[PDB]
Amino acid sequence: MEKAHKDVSNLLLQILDDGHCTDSKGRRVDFKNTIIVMTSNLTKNAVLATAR
Amino acid sequence: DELKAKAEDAERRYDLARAADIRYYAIPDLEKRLAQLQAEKSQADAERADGLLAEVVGPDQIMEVVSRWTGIPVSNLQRSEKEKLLHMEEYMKQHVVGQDEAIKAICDAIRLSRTGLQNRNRPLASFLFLGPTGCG
Amino acid sequence: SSMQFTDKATETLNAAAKYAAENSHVQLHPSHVAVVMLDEENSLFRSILEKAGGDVVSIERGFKKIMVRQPHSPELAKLLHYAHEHMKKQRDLYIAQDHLILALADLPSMAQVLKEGGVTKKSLENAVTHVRGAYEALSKYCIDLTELAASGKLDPVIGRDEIISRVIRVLSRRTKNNPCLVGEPGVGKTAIAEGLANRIVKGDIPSSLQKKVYSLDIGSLLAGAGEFEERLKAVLKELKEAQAIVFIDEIHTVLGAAIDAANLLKPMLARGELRCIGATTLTEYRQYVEKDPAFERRFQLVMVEEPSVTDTISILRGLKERYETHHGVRIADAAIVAAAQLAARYITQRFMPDKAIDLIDEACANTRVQLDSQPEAIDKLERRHLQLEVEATALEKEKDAASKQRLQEVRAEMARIQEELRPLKMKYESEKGRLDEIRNLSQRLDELKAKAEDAERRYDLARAADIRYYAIPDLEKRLAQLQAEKSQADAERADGLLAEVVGPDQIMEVVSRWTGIPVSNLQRSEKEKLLHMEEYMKQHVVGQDEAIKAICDAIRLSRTGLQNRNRPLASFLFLGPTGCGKTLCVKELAAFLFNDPGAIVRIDMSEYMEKHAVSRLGQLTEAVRRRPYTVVLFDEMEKAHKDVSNLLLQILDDGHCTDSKGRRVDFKNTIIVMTSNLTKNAVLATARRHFANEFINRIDELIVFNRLTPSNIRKIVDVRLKEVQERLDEKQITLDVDDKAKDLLAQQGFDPVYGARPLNRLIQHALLTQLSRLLLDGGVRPGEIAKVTVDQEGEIIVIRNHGI
Amino acid sequence: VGEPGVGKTAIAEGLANRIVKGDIPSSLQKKVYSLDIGSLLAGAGEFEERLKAVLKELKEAQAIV
Amino acid sequence: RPLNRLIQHALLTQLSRLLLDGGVRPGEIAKVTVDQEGEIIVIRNHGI
Ligand SMILES: Nc1ncnc2c1ncn2[C@@H]1O[C@H](COP(=O)(O)OP(=O)(O)O)[C@@H](O)[C@H]1O
Ligand SMILES: Nc1ncnc2c1ncn2[C@@H]1O[C@H](COP(=O)(O)OP(=O)(O)O)[C@@H](O)[C@H]1O
Ligand SMILES: Nc1ncnc2c1ncn2[C@@H]1O[C@H](COP(=O)(O)OP(=O)(O)O)[C@@H](O)[C@H]1O
Ligand SMILES: Nc1ncnc2c1ncn2[C@@H]1O[C@H](COP(=O)(O)OP(=O)(O)O)[C@@H](O)[C@H]1O
Repeated sequence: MEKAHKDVSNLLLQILDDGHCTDSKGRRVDFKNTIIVMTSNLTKNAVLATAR
Repeated sequence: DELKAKAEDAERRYDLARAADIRYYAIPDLEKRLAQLQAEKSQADAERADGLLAEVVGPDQIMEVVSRWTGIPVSNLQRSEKEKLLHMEEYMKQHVVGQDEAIKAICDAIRLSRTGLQNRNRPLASFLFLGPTGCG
Repeated sequence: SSMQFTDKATETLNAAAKYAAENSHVQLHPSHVAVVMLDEENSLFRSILEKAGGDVVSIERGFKKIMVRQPHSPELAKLLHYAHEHMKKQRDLYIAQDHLILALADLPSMAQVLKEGGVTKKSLENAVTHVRGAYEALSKYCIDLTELAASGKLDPVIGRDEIISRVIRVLSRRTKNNPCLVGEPGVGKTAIAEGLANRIVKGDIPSSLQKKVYSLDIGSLLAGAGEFEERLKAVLKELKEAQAIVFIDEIHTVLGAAIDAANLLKPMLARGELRCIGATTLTEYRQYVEKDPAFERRFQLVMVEEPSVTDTISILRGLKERYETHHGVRIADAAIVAAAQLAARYITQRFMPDKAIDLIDEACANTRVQLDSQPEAIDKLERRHLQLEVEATALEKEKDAASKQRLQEVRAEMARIQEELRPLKMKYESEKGRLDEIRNLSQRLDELKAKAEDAERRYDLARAADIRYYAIPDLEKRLAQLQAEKSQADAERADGLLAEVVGPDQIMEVVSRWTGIPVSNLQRSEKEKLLHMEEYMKQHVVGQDEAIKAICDAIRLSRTGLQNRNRPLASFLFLGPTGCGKTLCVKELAAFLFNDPGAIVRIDMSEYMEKHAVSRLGQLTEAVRRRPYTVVLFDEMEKAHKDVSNLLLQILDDGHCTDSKGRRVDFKNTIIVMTSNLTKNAVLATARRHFANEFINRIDELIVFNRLTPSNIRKIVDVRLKEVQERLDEKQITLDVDDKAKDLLAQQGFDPVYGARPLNRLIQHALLTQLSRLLLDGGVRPGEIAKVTVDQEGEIIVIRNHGI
Repeated sequence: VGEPGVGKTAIAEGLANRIVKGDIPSSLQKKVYSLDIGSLLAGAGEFEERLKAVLKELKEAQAIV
Repeated sequence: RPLNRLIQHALLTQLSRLLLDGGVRPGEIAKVTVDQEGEIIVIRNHGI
């Protein structure tokens, strides 16, 4: 989750706030039971400061 | 079940005297007899030390069909919810050995959003795996 | 049975009697029908006879000699009887001009002239086969608006006096005599032409205009096949010889295109032999009218502006009686004003008055179900009595020692419910036939008012004299008596007072359902919100005492009337370091003034920094049109170029932005907030140098944030821990924190070099972490007051009382 | 509005149970009818004559479909 | 430039507060004088 622009970054922000995304067909899938995990690569104090 | 289906037609066919005989006499009499036979049958299960079982449809019967279609045994589904989150940090350390400070932080965000300490508008947990790869 | 004749076939016998009246005649002979058909433009009686041969001149001269020998004719009665008997014989095709040929061939008096002229009887069979395969076409393919307007079957038009009067001036001109109601799908376009037809019968139109109004149906002309040319040319021919104005709904779909249909309307509108009234959308108006220079020469731009909140109230007063008849309810006067004010401040689906009528239709329909299907206040007592009555009867038939004791407890609770259910059940049975009678007595009076007005307008003072003077005055006493006895009986039940009269509380229920805003937030007026605004912001945002007062000083000056209507609500420019209260202050603004935290759009400058994305500020223009009361947040304003600030200059100066589709979005009631991370005197002068000298002067308040003081840290932990206890009130768990634990977390999380972000993370990784640990093993049980104090080694720990 | 599988046929079937019972307002009684498209195409303009007769019977009787 | 902001942050600020609670009724004459402290204040003409 680092090889993309800013289109998919702003779409995933509303999931962590409202809890559901706006579907193109017209649905509101509630993400209250779906965990969100990511994988990237950006002692341990200087590593997390790069991804910020 | 026959009197239950016939009682629905009484409220539609405009029958006040007919509905007063089913919704006030047929239902109570048919429910007391069914509940009486269930209590007398359960008393004979302990007087023989091997009574007729395999009749109470519950967690032991619903989980058996799912276990055959998927593959996960029934013993992995009959566990309590309040007991799985306590031993969750100890089960992940069996195969993954080396990240003693990372596995403990995983259960900190899951056990907090399931006890009312987190807003319901947010998902379960939000993680961000960083650092070099190959750790797990 | 009954026969059905078209308007063209009906006027055929009338036109034949007019020609015979000048030649001194007392009866109408069927031979006069063939004479009228031979004097029309592109008639069908001549082309059909040409295929079979014969001599039409010998037949035409033979029919003219029969009418001279004449002294309802007895021979005409046989023609009307044959049209009714042979109306169920052949196959398809109704009645028209070609079907009347076979009716004249069956008459013995007309068959002798045909046989002696040329075309015999056998030639008429093969002649009508090859040709096979308001007037005539104005009845099935068109709908006359003046007919439904004079018959009392049209909704009143109130509030369009400034638009209808302008269309009359356009039709009276020599050139550009084709009005086009250019507007939007929601401001009203078809109802505008409805009021013009009302002034035609009354006589309010000038003498220069005497035409009619015909609604051209687009879907009716496309019924079937190829064969579209025979249906379109028939409508234009009937409108030329009759001189009438046709109305075309959505002209962008029929004029400008699959099957070519706009080519038949260009020569008619150019020679002045046709007058059309357009009503399309401005979006498609610039692609079908302004594109062709020949269309602009005949069409005139007529703008349709959406009415304000003052005219919308008068619009609902006209359609108030229409809903009081169908719904059978009483609409109060206070619900009309509140409907026009709540239709543009919370929900927005169309425009005025379209977005205001649905609130009255939905509110009046909710009372229909809540009264005939037993109200909730009455059904609640019946459901509780049904569960106790079925249980008491089961214990009476069972003789047991434990059944007699349980029956006494059920009977004690059954007598209390039955004491209050009988006065409500017996009253509901009497009000069932009385409330349904009001709707039955109102729908009949509505139809009598329509038939009474139709007779007075069609010169018939013999039928309407028994309706307005007898059928109506004798029925208003019974309808008013049932409405007075019903309102008095509702007060005796002490419940369901707002279940039959649509009032202010009834309109707020529909708005609260179509969004999610609680009812308690709807009753709060706009005047009381500006008074208790400073006390609400201090409860969530502390430390910035000089910034909260500056926000209210820029909003109160725009609502009273001390500033011109050329700027939005309040333009802000937040500065200071990060983590000082730039994002939380924006979220708290919409939760009090807008009553919608989710209505805050976020347009980041990470993707709109390029010059190609400047025109999409458009995506931002279209987004704010759907939701008027929105919060536009400008994050990372320091990274924006000069093209962004130049586009927002016309918004704060003219009050609106130039839309790409020619629309106009109102930017008067829209807040303008920004976010930037640029002692306090040199910080403010830095932001004024990067931007232009004019953009910084237009901004009202220039709030400059500062770092958090150590004295305000103690207040942060007092209001942050309160939200944790509020989320645990559902489990009956009281969270109490002593003064010792409130001072340890305040001296460790103090980090002014970054903001208040590491502040709450230290509490969650210590206080909130160990609190959820005891909620799974058996430490803290739902129903015990928890205690959090400081231990002996200095660590936030939760005091437990139960083991594992 | 819904995907073919969420339950749309039972909505019209459950509404007919409340019509005969009396849960609907007596001032405006409706009747539920099922317009099957398979029986209308059993002949052959046959479809234009069979469908027009069904819609006429619903306007003079005040009922849904 | 500071003159346009001084008349709004002193004379127009206290004037808008009286128009929201009941200080200046529509139909009276507003009087703005200088008090003994030294600040442009808006004197109301209505009881609290
Ligand atoms: N404790 C372990 N024992 C054995 N294999 C492991 C262990 N931890 C990680 N691995 C292996 O290392 C690999 C890491 O793959 P990874 O880089 O995560 O793939 P991706 O980049 O597609 O997510 C896995 O395929 C896994 O098999
Ligand atoms: N003066 C008025 N009084 C009552 N209703 C009006 C008035 N003006 C417009 N309307 C309503 O606005 C609606 C406009 O409908 P129409 O022009 O067909 O499409 P659109 O809703 O897209 O404009 C009409 O249904 C009418 O009831
Ligand atoms: N006045 C305040 N008192 C206590 N906490 C605050 C205050 N203002 C902001 N916060 C905290 O700051 C967080 C939001 O920070 P944010 O405004 O996004 O920082 P930035 O302005 O750097 O973007 C919130 O979680 C809130 O708890
Ligand atoms: N009494 C009922 N209770 C619950 N679900 C029902 C009931 N009656 C019908 N359904 C559901 O409605 C669905 C109807 O399916 P079907 O008629 O095939 O297509 P559609 O879902 O489009 O109507 C069924 O899948 C069934 O599960």
